[PDB]
Amino acid sequence: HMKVKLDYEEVGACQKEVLITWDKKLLNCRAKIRCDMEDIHTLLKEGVPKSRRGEIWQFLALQYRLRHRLPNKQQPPDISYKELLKQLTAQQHAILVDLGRTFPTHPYFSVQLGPGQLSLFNLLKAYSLLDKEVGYCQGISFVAGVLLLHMSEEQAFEMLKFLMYDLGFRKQYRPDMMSLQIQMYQLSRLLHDYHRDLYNHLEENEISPSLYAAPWFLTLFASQFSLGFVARVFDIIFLQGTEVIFKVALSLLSSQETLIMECESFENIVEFLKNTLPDMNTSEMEKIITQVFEMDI
Repeated sequence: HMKVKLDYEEVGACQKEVLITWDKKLLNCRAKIRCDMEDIHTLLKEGVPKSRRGEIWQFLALQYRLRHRLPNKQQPPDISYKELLKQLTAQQHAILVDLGRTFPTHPYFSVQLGPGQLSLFNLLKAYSLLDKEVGYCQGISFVAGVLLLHMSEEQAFEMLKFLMYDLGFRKQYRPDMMSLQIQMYQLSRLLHDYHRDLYNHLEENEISPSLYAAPWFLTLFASQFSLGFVARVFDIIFLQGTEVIFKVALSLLSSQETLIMECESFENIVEFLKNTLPDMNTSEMEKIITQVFEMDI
């Protein structure tokens, strides 16, 4: 279906040249070894075509998969996607009742219990079984959604596993919320060490990251921002890792940070960062994306 699938905004904004280069790389043999980082990094920087963005991500994954390897202990049990779906999931209710809410205005996922909602269910179902500890959490679907949107159901389950396990994302989604509390603090400390004034203004009005970033993290910005935007953030998620999140959050806060300031009450501030800050216009996104690219820590 791809066509209707990849039907969305853009941000990527590829120029033919870039489209060719990528085309070359992705075919210059596929099971090689660490093609030079700076190129894929720069390529990723100059632009990723939505038509191939599907392959690219998987590709990137491959590389990271050679340049790293998981310790067989934290490795995800060995079970076929197919044979993973042959069991019953404890999280039915919860999964179903969320199928409609994930990317609802999107063609693919619009139709009531249609093909889209269907696949998005299997993914969420299956993963619920495999990673039994995490099971199903409100959001992991946006992840699984965005993935489903750029590749076969089966392929998507593959990346999902990678993302969650390899690139270690399944962390935050664990039940004790212990890792989430720490990612939060880290974003807090991060603001402080770079955007003091902005940090102080938020610390004064007792605005803890948890009030405005949990969503960002848990849905990787999908639950609030443009898919096309979320699609870029994903390009670097497949490259750099469990942190592009911070870079984005950081970058984004200080992108329009010229504006919280004005607001004095949480009600005014909060309702701006959560309901206004995300309604950007390409021009402001084109930059924040790139700033995250060359944003260094």
